[PDB]
Amino acid sequence: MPVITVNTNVAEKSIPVFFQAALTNMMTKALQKPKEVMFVDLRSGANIMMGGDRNPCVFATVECIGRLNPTSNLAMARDMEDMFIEHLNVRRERIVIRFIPVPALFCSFNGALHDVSIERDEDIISQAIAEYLHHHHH
Amino acid sequence: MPVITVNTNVAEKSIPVFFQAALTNMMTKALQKPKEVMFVDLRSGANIMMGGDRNPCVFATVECIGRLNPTSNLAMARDMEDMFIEHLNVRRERIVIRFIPVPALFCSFNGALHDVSIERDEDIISQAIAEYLHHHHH
Amino acid sequence: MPVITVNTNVAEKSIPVFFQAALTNMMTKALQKPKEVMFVDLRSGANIMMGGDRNPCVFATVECIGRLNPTSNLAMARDMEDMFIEHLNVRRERIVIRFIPVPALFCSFNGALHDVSIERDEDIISQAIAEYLHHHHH
Ligand SMILES: [Cl-]
Repeated sequence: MPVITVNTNVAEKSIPVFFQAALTNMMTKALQKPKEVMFVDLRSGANIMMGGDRNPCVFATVECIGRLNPTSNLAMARDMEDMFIEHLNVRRERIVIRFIPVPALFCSFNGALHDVSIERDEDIISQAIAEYLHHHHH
Repeated sequence: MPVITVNTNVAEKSIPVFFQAALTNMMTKALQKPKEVMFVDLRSGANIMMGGDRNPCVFATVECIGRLNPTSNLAMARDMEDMFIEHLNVRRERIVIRFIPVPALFCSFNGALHDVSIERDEDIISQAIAEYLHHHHH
Repeated sequence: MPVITVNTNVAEKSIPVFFQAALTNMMTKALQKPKEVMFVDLRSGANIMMGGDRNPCVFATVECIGRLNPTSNLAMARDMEDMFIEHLNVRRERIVIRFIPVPALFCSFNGALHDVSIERDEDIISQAIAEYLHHHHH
């Protein structure tokens, strides 16, 4: 699924040419999905304002089929936040990320819908079961 | 309701001047709603990347009050996809469309909310019943 | 939470320099949240078309943690609408606002998630109870 969208007022000319590629590789591992279907939409130098002022501020969204829940959400947000403060030089008291759960049958990749089984993170549970066996009875 | 949003890295200068009007008329019929309330937001030459590369790639969204479900979703996605490959010259293994169901009482067109009855596709069922009668007992 | 996003084809050069600050202060009071965490993303001179024509048209979204419901939604929409007609010189039969309810544990502000209690508007009920007592038994 994944679609990481970053709206910031930070001007593109102040953005490391390798930011979208770093974020791409970070969220590919984070959401445990193929790198081939990971979008990163940078909206740099956006006419965005937060709190009525115009400092380094960011509003990011993560669209994902499954993977998203309170425990993982917070983890990802922290990582995205840390990656914004250091590379976009924003703040952390000026960053809001919204995680958007996407129904599998409401999302069309390559002339087909998604598997509802992945929306229920069933591929991870089955990995959980696999790794269990290995180092719980070889 | 309808709001078709297309984020592509394809430069506006390579976009048929009649693309937004074609897509507009396609999705007006598809979602069975007035053409007057159909938005098409083209975000051409967007700083969007998919898979860490920068080929012809697309992330479209369809915001609709009702109409949206697994069977119609897939149909629309296919049509939108076909309309992107030929007019935006993207790919099909580089297109992801997200269908977003919109609550009728969470969407304000012209100083009023929407009818919850349309969110439940009750105008189509009633059309279904009408056409039934016609060619099932004149 | 709040994130007010305005996509209009109205050119930035025709937008009062104080529009985003007016809308910011309006929706800060409306959604009863700190002004510090209110985003306004203006997408002026957007390649957006509605009805297949290119008049003054607007598609706004309100992302909020709680606050949003049929009675308040309509109120806000009316106010936003009135603020678009007069300052963006759009129409009112050319404005659609979508209110998006945001799960508190699916939204990360400043290295933490949001309080689920605010998503249930429990801070307002408690204010309701407080003010009740005052002018119902001093
Ligand atoms: Cl959404």
